[PDB]
This record gives sequence, structure tokens and C-alpha cells, in this order.
Amino acid sequence: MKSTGIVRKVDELGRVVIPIELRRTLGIAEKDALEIYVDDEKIILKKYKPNMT
Amino acid sequence: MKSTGIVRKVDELGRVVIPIELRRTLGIAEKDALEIYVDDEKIILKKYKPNMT
Repeated sequence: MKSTGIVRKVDELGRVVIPIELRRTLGIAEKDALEIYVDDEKIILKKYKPNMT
Repeated sequence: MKSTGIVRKVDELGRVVIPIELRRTLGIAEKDALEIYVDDEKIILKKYKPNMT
């Protein structure tokens, strides 16, 4: 079980468990942020665009 | 402060806080499941397609 059509549980309010490999891909964790967008019948969440100069 | 390019915090291990309006769109919550797919540099979470007939 990795990604691409893999079933995960929610939590309560909405906190869905993102795969370690996925957050690893984004280089994010805990205190980091994601950019959540919506696509009709599904959710689209990218890592937040880091404003680092 | 709704969906569509909105920034959210993670948690630790990856549990990202899905908008109440989003989980509401999917009619999911807590005990429910999502189908997580990966899109290059982003994550795609659909609701788990319910096998109810």
C-alpha cells in the first residue's frame, strides 16, 4: 500500500492521514502547511508554496 | 478562507486538516475513508467510493 487510489481513514473533523512517502515528497511535516484546493468531487492538496529567498 | 488554494497546517505524521465544507461535500467524517492518489508534486484525495447496493 503506497499511493494512487489508496484508501485511508479520516479522524473526525477532516484530518486525513497523508502517506509518509507523500509528505516526504513535499518535504513537509507537522508544523508545515499545505495548499488545499477543491476539484468538484475530490480534494487537491499541494504543499504550501514556500516564500524563501 | 474556504477551499481552492487555501493553506492548512499538517499535524505530524501527515494528517492534514480537511475543510469541514470539503468533508461535507464528500459526506465523510472520522470513521470514513478517502481514496488517496498522487499527482506529481501534489496529493489528490477523493472520497472512498462506497460499495453500497
